[PDB]
Amino acid sequence: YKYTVITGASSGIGYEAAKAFAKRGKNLIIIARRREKLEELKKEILHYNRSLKVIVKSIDLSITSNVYSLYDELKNYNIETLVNNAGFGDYSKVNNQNLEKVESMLSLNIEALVILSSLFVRDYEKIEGTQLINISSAGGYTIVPNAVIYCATKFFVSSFTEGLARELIEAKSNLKAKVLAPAATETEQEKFHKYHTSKQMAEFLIKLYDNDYIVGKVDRNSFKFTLQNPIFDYA
Amino acid sequence: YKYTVITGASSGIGYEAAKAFAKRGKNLIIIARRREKLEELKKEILHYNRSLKVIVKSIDLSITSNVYSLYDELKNYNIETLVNNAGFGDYSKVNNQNLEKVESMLSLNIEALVILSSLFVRDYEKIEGTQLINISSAGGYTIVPNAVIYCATKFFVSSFTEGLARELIEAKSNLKAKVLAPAATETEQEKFHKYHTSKQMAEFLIKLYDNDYIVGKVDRNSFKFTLQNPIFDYA
Ligand SMILES: NC(=O)c1ccc[n+]([C@@H]2O[C@H](COP(=O)([O-])OP(=O)(O)OC[C@H]3O[C@@H](n4cnc5c(N)ncnc54)[C@H](OP(=O)(O)O)[C@@H]3O)[C@@H](O)[C@H]2O)c1
Ligand SMILES: NC(=O)c1ccc[n+]([C@@H]2O[C@H](COP(=O)([O-])OP(=O)(O)OC[C@H]3O[C@@H](n4cnc5c(N)ncnc54)[C@H](OP(=O)(O)O)[C@@H]3O)[C@@H](O)[C@H]2O)c1
Repeated sequence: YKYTVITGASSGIGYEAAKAFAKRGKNLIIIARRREKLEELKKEILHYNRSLKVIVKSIDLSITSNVYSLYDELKNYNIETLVNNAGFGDYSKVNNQNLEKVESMLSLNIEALVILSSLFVRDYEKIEGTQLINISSAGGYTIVPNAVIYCATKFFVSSFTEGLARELIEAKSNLKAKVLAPAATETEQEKFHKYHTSKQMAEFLIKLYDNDYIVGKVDRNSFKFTLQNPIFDYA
Repeated sequence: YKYTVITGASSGIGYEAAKAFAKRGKNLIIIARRREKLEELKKEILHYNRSLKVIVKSIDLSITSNVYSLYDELKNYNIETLVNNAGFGDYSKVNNQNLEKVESMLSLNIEALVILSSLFVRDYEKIEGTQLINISSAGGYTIVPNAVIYCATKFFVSSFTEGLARELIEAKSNLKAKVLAPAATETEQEKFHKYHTSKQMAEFLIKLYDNDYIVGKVDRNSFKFTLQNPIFDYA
């Protein structure tokens, strides 16, 4: 059996992504801190399709050692798709920002994502049908006032993922890497401002998965979702 | 007594930057792991100008708690300029990259720089004459094959620093933030390929310090150094 691994599966995009992959008949490994929420999701998925396998892994990915330990626990499973979706944003002027929150953004949005991505590439680069999908942000391509550090973490995610995707293509690897860049969603007034629901964003994630473009990005102004080629300059 | 604080001062750009600021009459706080190298630099500086105050701080900035401990010690001094120059690079394909090296790159190139930058902004944003200079890379604006993770760390540094610089301007803060983006230097056959020496880069750093532009960048193709406005898209 093959598995789709989703971090940040207890709420938001990751929760709806788990449901979307389940509707496609995928076995799932769902990871987040809130164990009860993950168990709730598992029950919903199995009530929908009793034949699926769903593995719950409650773990804090902001601790480096937990990232490596999670990956080693996953070695007993054939991973078809890894979605690095867990992440955190904190909006503030830099001068009075809570630096412990900053540390969290760095550990989760950058470190956990790059380590899990790199371990997955190491082991699965040559395996047919594999996909790595990293969740960035439209703010990983445009700096947004009051989100300077958060945006910088997403510039990391976008540039890392584009670079890796192009490296894999140049190497003729079987594994593909792709980046999803949501704009405003319900997890961030609603009467006057455009946003996507988490369910809509999971649908866009499936579209990215199903197509052969590296970038799936929501324009921050028009809210149109577009599949497109890498955005950043490349040597 | 005011001080210019330079991380990564034991060799390379930071070493030459220390000498350049000493020639401008600045007292210095010089930081790196190799205490003996910092002590040698101090002796070279005082041979030139015996009246300068030069404080040696040997510390490993890849350890989070050390970054905060260092900043606490720096509270004993009036900091005029902070230069976040300590950094390193590792060139590899992702699939076989040393992840210990990756962790160190993340900790030093991103975490130490963002923490020290943010603490400095908190305390000095309203203090006339202060400057924060972060050392990125031309690879923080162009992704370079075989340097995917390194480039992503520098995309972080560039986007963080541009965002912060614009935030300070919008807030009418006295503190200025700027980013230096070197291309190839001697720290990275030779007779066919252009590069800047560390001394030349330190001269470009002084030019950035002296002028009214946020970005000082070496074009990867022409090796021309240009002072310019922020490069990344901004909302
Ligand atoms: N405009 C934007 O930039 C934008 C908008 C929407 C989404 N996004 C991105 O999309 C991703 C999903 O976000 P979302 O909107 O769905 O928000 P969300 O509802 O807050 O989901 C975040 C997920 O990550 C989990 N997680 C958080 N911290 C964790 C930790 N230390 N260890 C393990 N898991 C952790 C959270 O669950 P637990 O608390 O149970 O651990 C949750 O399942 C994120 O990368 C976010 O940055 C970006
Ligand atoms: N084209 C490019 O991308 C490019 C080219 C050149 C330079 N740069 C950037 O310029 C900066 C300076 O680099 P450089 O060329 O001058 O290289 P370098 O000669 O290797 O200098 C690096 C400095 O950082 C120090 N340092 C390294 N690790 C440290 C740690 N854990 N804790 C504290 N200090 C540490 C090193 O001294 P110790 O070993 O004594 O700690 C040294 O003083 C870096 O940010 C680098 O990324 C970029």
